[PDB]
Amino acid sequence: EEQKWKWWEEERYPEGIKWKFLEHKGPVFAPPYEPLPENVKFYYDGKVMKLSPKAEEVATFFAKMLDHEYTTKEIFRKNFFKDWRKEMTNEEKNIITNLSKCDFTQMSQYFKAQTEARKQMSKEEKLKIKEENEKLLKEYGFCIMDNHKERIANFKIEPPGLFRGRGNHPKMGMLKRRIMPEDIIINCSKDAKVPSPPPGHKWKEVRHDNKVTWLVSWTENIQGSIKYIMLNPSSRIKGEKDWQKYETARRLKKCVDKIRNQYREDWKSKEMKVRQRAVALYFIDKLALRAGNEKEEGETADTVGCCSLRVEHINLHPELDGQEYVVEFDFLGKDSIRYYNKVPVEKRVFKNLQLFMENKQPEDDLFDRLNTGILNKHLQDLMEGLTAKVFRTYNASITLQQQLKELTAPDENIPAKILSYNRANRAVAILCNHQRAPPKTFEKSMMNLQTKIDAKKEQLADARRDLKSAKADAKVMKDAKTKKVVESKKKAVQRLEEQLMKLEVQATDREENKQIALGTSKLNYLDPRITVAWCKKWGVPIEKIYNKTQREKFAWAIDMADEDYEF
DNA sequence: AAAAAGACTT
DNA sequence: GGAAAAATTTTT
DNA sequence: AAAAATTTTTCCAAGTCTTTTT
Ligand SMILES: O=C(O)CCCn1c2c(c3ccccc3c1=O)C(=O)c1ccccc1-2
Repeated sequence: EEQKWKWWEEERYPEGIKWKFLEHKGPVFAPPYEPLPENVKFYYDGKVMKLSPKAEEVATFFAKMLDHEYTTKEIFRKNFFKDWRKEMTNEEKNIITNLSKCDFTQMSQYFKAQTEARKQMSKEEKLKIKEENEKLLKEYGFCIMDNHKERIANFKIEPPGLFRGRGNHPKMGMLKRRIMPEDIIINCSKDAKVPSPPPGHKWKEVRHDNKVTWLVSWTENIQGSIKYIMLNPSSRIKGEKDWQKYETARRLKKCVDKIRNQYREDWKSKEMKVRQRAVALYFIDKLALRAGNEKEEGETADTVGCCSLRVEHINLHPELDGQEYVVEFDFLGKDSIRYYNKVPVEKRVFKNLQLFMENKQPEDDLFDRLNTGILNKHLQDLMEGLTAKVFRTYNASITLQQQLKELTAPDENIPAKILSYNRANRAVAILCNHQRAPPKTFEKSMMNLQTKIDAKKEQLADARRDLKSAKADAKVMKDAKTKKVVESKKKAVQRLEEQLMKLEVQATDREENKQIALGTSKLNYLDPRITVAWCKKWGVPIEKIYNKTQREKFAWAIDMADEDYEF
């Protein structure tokens, strides 16, 4: 039965407390390892051998990745092998001395032949598995938190595999290791039925911590960090925190000018420490850069943010581009994605970066005397709850709002307005540096979308031919009588006019999303109310922008704030 | 403090 | 999330 | 149909800021 809870109209919980009641059926473990059949052989130095279950499982993972470029890299093969030997018996360790003499060319083909027979199942054996995954979602994918049933995001644990990560990770190849129930920590209420552990096992511990959001927790062997199973974005716990993110971003708008004037005068300060902080805060505001946390050497790939930049990442140019005082940025950020931008800065910012790069080696930190802790404690003394991450949400949302007013033409149709919406949502991705939407299939599919626009251009032309025939026959065979034909064929041209201005609009839309990714900005940086306030203003239906799960996530926006909403 | 953990976003 | 995969749905 | 374009699942990490230990 259709209910629909409006958690936004309820009262908030006092400091710390996230809930009072919590019950779940625990996580879902990856199905146990099924050993390779008799005809699938593994060869070492040409000779045949059958590996034990723990060592064969680690071999399968490598065999499945074998098509890739990374399996030829030295760090990958060093790491993989250290973790492979660990999972071997004493007999195998003595025979298998190197990865190079190991032949996986028969295991890499079985998993490619097992994929063919997986995508070519019968209608009864495919609908049997579709009902097996559906009963899991029904029994494990939901939980009860405070009088209401909310959906879980990651209810299943990730199966073991080989670590890869992004970029030139120093730990690529290491075994991700299987998570057993003895590594799992269950969080729930005292008065709630504690989930029964999978037969033959026991949990690590059951705790009742109402100060936290998570239902299940464990530790990953790669980094050593703690992984969690929290609720999907449609919930109160996640949605309330999402609303408070944009509310803190609204309170920044009201103090942004005072903050901009204070750091502009701070470039002229007597302390070198206060200069760096202001120049850092300038790049966080102008270029929308990440704070830049300090990460341990060898634990993750060499990536930087703002406070972590080095003298090798910036190149100063007094001339270049026709413009003066240009700072050429060239570095790798989060997820190892290249940030390259030649941007003109102000008089005092340039002569400051020259003082920061002075008599320093290329691997030294540009912003010494500065880390993320100093910058954030400074911002907290400027406004309550302010952090460098807010400047990203602010510069995103205020840009969406003003670009929605600048790019929307009132006299246009609804499909043409979505093109104007996507142009505004493009400007936010050309700020936060979000890139690439499948450019490999986008070469053939675009040229085959163009041949379907020309196929409807002929129908409009054949309609304009039939209306010109009616305008010429309304004269020789009189009006009123035989003029009703000029009426119905004038509405046929109109039905075909906006049908073409839909197809040609979806073409310009797809061609402009080449090296742009609308996703991360659409779901994490932009205030949904700005969009709902635009949809209710121009009569553009909400489903023609947000899909089911986005509408489900942003239900707090669709109900609250009308057309008169200003960020 | 200030590393290390932990708890969330992205 | 972004990309590859699988699941649908719409073209030929 | 049977292919092909779409849409929807599915695979898998890494930042930020806070809070505890040392
Ligand atoms: O599918 C799920 O139920 C897990 C969602 C978690 N989740 C994950 C990633 C992510 C990336 C960007 C925004 C949100 C998420 C997110 O919300 C990501 O890059 C990743 C790698 C490995 C495991 C999980 C994630």
